[PDB]
Amino acid sequence: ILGGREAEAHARPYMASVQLNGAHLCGGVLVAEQWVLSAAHCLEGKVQVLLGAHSLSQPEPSKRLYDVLRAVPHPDSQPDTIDHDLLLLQLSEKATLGPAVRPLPWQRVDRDVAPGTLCDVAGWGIVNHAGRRPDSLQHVLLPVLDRATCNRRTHHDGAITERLMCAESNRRDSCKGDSGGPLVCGGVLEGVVTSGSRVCGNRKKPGIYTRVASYAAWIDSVLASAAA
Ligand SMILES: NCc1cccc(-c2cccc(C(=O)N[C@H]3CCCc4ccccc43)c2)c1
Repeated sequence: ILGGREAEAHARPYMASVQLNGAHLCGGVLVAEQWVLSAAHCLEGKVQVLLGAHSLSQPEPSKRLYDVLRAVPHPDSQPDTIDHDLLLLQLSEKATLGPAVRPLPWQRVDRDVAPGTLCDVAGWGIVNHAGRRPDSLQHVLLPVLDRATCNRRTHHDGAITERLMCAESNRRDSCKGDSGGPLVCGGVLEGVVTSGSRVCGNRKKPGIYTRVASYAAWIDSVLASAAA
């Protein structure tokens, strides 16, 4: 997260660190007891999910590391597009829920968030252009950018479909290692960070977030199959 501030420890109990070979790779969102939503591109080694965390390194009573039983990318995702960039991770077991570990309700009403609304995006991604990595979770409030603006040639040139939303990227933004994490509006998950342009913090290249409401059937069906 660029231009943000330290999160309150454990105040966003859905926040997950998706880890590869023991190192923070991408954010994720706990969406049910045994499932974390993240971004497919992140998994383009040993994948694990750290729940209950604030600091990546320091001892905390709620911190618990989970192995991943199955990684389920969206079936229409592809390495060369930004579309359908969602990933469902099934934990080795049901997470131990508590004040610090709780799923986040996600939006099922398929309607755009009003442009200009500030939504909250959190992560352990880089915090400056030098690539410095934070030990503790950061977050930032970003304004939703209207799709008609975001699709202009100078910005994302038509790539913002109805299943995507944009937020302003003027200095404040999501960045490397934030993909997969949440864009939360009014307390409900609206977006999942995707990497868009690799450029962060440049107003000319807004942040892109996958709209969860567009993917309700997929999430419901993956979870229902596993529950059979
Ligand atoms: N849209 C934003 C965003 C959101 C999620 C993931 C990323 C993302 C994912 C993978 C790598 C990179 C990357 O290395 N960016 C570098 C180089 C370009 C210019 C630039 C400017 C500022 C800071 C970093 C960088 C970024 C970017």
